[PDB]
Amino acid sequence: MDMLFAKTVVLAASAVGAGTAMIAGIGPGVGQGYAAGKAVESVARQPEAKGDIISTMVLGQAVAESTGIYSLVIALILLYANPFVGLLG
Amino acid sequence: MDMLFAKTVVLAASAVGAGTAMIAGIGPGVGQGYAAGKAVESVARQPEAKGDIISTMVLGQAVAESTGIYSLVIALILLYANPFVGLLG
Amino acid sequence: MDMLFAKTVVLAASAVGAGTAMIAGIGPGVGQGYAAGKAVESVARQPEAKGDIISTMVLGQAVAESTGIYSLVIALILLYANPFVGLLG
Amino acid sequence: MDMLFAKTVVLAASAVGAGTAMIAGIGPGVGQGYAAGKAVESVARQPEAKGDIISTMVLGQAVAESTGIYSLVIALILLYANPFVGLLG
Amino acid sequence: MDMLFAKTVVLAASAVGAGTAMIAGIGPGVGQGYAAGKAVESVARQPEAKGDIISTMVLGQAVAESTGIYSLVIALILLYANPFVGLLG
Amino acid sequence: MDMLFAKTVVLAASAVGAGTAMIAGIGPGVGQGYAAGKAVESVARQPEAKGDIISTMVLGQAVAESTGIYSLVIALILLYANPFVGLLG
Amino acid sequence: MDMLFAKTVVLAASAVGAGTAMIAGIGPGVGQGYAAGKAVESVARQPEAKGDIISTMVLGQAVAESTGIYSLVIALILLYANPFVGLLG
Amino acid sequence: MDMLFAKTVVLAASAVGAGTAMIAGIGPGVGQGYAAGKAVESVARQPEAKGDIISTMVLGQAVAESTGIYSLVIALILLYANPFVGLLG
Amino acid sequence: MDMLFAKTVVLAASAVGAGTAMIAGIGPGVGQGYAAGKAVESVARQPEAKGDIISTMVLGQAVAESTGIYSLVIALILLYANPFVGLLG
Amino acid sequence: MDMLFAKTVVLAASAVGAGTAMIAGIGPGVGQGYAAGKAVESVARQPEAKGDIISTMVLGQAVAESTGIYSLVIALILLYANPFVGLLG
Amino acid sequence: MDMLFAKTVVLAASAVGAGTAMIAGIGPGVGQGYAAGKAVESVARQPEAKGDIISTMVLGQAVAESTGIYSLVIALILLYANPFVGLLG
Ligand SMILES: CCCCCCCCCO
Ligand SMILES: CCCCCCCCCO
Ligand SMILES: CCCCCCCCCO
Ligand SMILES: CCCCCCCCCO
Ligand SMILES: CCCCCCCCCO
Ligand SMILES: CCCCCCCCCO
Ligand SMILES: CCCCCCCCCO
Ligand SMILES: CCCCCCCCCO
Ligand SMILES: CCCCCCCCCO
Ligand SMILES: CCCCCCCCCO
Ligand SMILES: CCCCCCCCCO
Ligand code: NA
Ligand code: NA
Ligand code: NA
Ligand code: NA
Ligand code: NA
Ligand code: NA
Ligand code: NA
Ligand code: NA
Ligand code: NA
Ligand code: NA
Ligand code: NA
Repeated sequence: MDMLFAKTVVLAASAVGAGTAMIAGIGPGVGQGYAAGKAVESVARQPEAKGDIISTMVLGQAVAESTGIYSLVIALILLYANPFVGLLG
Repeated sequence: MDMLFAKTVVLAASAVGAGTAMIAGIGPGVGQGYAAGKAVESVARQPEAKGDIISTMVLGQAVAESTGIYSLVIALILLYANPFVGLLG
Repeated sequence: MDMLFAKTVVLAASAVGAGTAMIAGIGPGVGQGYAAGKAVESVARQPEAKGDIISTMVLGQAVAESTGIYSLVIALILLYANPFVGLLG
Repeated sequence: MDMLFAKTVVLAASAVGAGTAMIAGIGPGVGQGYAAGKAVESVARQPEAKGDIISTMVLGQAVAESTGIYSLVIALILLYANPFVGLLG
Repeated sequence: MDMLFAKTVVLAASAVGAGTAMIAGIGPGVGQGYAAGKAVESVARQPEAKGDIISTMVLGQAVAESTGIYSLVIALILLYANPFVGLLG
Repeated sequence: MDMLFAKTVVLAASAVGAGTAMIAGIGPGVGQGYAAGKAVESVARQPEAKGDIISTMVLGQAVAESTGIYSLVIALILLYANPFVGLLG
Repeated sequence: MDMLFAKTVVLAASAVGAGTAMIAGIGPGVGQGYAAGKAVESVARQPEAKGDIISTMVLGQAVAESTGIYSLVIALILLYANPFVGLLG
Repeated sequence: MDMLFAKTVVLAASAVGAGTAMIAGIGPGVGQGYAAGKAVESVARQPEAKGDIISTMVLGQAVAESTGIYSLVIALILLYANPFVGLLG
Repeated sequence: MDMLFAKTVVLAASAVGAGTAMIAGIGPGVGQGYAAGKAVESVARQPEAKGDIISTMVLGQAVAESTGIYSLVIALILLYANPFVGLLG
Repeated sequence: MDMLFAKTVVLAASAVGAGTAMIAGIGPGVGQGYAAGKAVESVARQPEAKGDIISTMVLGQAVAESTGIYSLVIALILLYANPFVGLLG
Repeated sequence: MDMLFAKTVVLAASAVGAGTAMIAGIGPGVGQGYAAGKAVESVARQPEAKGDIISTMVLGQAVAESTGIYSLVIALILLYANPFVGLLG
């Protein structure tokens, strides 16, 4: 095998892998949406607690965001800092 | 392998990868719909809090939108700013 | 590889990619249905709040529609404004 | 590659893509069913609001139907107005 | 490529595409079951509203059935009125 | 290509397609289970309404069964009345 | 193609198809579990209605079992009464 | 094709098929967990009905277990009583 | 085909099959977490029923664990007691 | 086939298999998050039961963690103690 | 097979495997979002228990984070400490 062929299938597999990793984004979208719903329900019934409601929503949502970020990082490594091309040959 | 062949499989893999990434869009759809439902339930029962209900719904939904945007960005990079073609040869 | 072969696998991959992106449509379907259910429950309870109920339902649903639209746009780019065929050769 | 071979894999890919896009139909099925359940619960407890209940159910369901329609349109384009065969050669 | 080979892979891809489209049937199954459950709960508590309960259940369920039908139609087109075989050659 | 080869890949694709279509069976299982749960909860509270509860459960479940039947029909067509083998040659 | 090769790929495809069909088993598992939960909750509050609770649970669960059985039947046909081997040559 | 090659792909497909069938195990896991949760909630509130609660939980869970068992049986047939190897020739 | 080639694809397929079977682990994770949540809610309200709450949680969870174990067993058979290698030639 | 080729496809299949097994991680994430939500709701309402709430949350979550661990173990066996390479030849 | 070819398919398989493992991220996103929702609802109703609410939310979420981390670790091993390349030859 020549080097152009080797890079070609390793990068092609990286494109597939990166796209697949992003499927994780489903999670934070569902979970954070739920938290948003509860915040909406709570500010209506407790206008006074708006400060706590929104800061608590944002903290909890930030935690729920993390695996979305992990997948994004894995995809950006595969696209822009690919660790396989350097191991070839 | 010649350069046309190399670009061909790297770009083909990119098309698949980009479409696969967009599957993440399921998430924000579900979550934001839920938040919308709670907003509807809350403005009915408390017309007096319409301002807070809608601003809270939009803030929380915007957070839930983020992984949908990440996947969109990954797909648009693969289609219009593909980082693999330049690494070839 | 000749140019006809190159276009053939890039476009074939684009057909698969476009179909795959549309899977995101599951999300808005679920979420918006939920918002619709809450709107139904609310207009039964408070017929006078019908204006706010329906305008709030539509606003929240529109937000939940966005990732469905993103996938539609990605699929239409792949079918009718394909960015790969021009990069070939 | 000859033209018959090129059309063959582009169309075969289109058949797979079209079937895959239809997976989105899961969404509206779930969401609209939920809305239906809420309408059933509401007309039982408020026979008087039947008109508003059913018109609100239909409006909200119609919105939830849209990504099902998008996938149907993408599938019908791939089967009956295929945009790839004309780009070949 | 000869015509028998071309028809063979286009039809094989159509078989896969048709089966894949039918995955959408999950949706109406879930949603309509939910509507059924609410109808059961409502006739028990409101025997007097049985007429409205059942007519409303059927209307709402019919709407939720549609994407199941779309997928069935796409599958039957691929099996019995295949649009690709005629484009070959 | 000879005729035995053509039948072989068309039928193999049909086996995969048929199995894939049956995935829809998830739907009715979930939805009808829910309706069953509501029927159980309702006969316990209101033993008198047992007739209406069970007839309403069966009607609603039957509707939810339909996409499971559609998939079964598509799979049985592919196995026992395959429409592709006759189109070959 | 010789007959041994033809049987080999048709049966291999059948093995994959049969395993894939069994994925439907997810559905009845979820739905029937739910019905079981409601039966547990109901016999605790209303020990008297135990007879109706359990007979209603079993009836509704049996209905929810059906698509599980359909997939099982499709898989057993593919394994023990395979309809493709006889169509070959 | 020689007999060793034929057995090789039929068995390889069987390994994939068996693994795929086990995906059904998701279902009973979800459903039975739900039933367990309801049993916990019920014995806390009704220590007196512990006998009925646990016997009802086990009966209902057993029913929900069945499609998990079906998939297990299909996988064990493919691994230890494979019906395809004997049909080869 | 030589024996090394035959073992290679049968074992490779076994690796894929074993990984696929483990997907079932999703189920017990969801269901048992639910039971855990109900146990938490119940010991808070009813500290005196702690004994029954925890023993009931563990029994019900153990049942929900079973399909997780089945998949583990299938995966360990494929890795450490593979039944296909011995059937080859 | 030479030994390098045999190890190559067996290990490549192992990488795919290991990645696939990790999909089970979805389950514990969902379930344990639910248990966490109930613990939060319970300590707010019953600060005095904090000890029991947290110990019960951890016990129940640990049980829900198990299939996540099983998949991790299968993946680490495939990566670091691969049982297939030794069976080759 | 030469060493460049062996490394190429083992690494390509590793890219796919790593992306697939990240699909687990869905789980913690859903579950932690739910816990966040409950924390929002609880601080609104009970501002004085803010300390316990947030510390309990973070503890429970951390537990739910673990399988997200496991998948991340498996993906980073495959990308930056790949255990297969060293086993080759
Ligand atoms: C998932 C990896 C895709 C790589 C395909 C390479 C095909 C090259 C054929 O010569
Ligand atoms: C899924 C990755 C698509 C790569 C297609 C490459 C096919 C080239 C065959 O010559
Ligand atoms: C998965 C993307 C489609 C792959 C197209 C390859 C067809 C060309 C085979 O020579
Ligand atoms: C996923 C679309 C399949 C396209 C495969 C075409 C293969 C042609 C074989 O000559
Ligand atoms: C789903 C598409 C199947 C295509 C099978 C092509 C077989 C090529 C054999 O020459
Ligand atoms: C995925 C659909 C089955 C493809 C059957 C192709 C078998 C032909 C190999 O020569
Ligand atoms: C799902 C497709 C299984 C059929 C594989 C055919 C293998 C033949 C290789 O020559
Ligand atoms: C799904 C299992 C298919 C096994 C394909 C065997 C390929 C052998 C190539 O000569
Ligand atoms: C599903 C397991 C794939 C097995 C691939 C065998 C390919 C051997 C190449 O000579
Ligand atoms: C999914 C299993 C990966 C097997 C890849 C083996 C490729 C060998 C072709 O030269
Ligand atoms: C998913 C693993 C992809 C297989 C990489 C090897 C195929 C390209 C070399 O022919
Ligand atoms: Na997180
Ligand atoms: Na987000
Ligand atoms: Na959106
Ligand atoms: Na919509
Ligand atoms: Na519809
Ligand atoms: Na139906
Ligand atoms: Na059924
Ligand atoms: Na069952
Ligand atoms: Na079980
Ligand atoms: Na467990
Ligand atoms: Na965890």
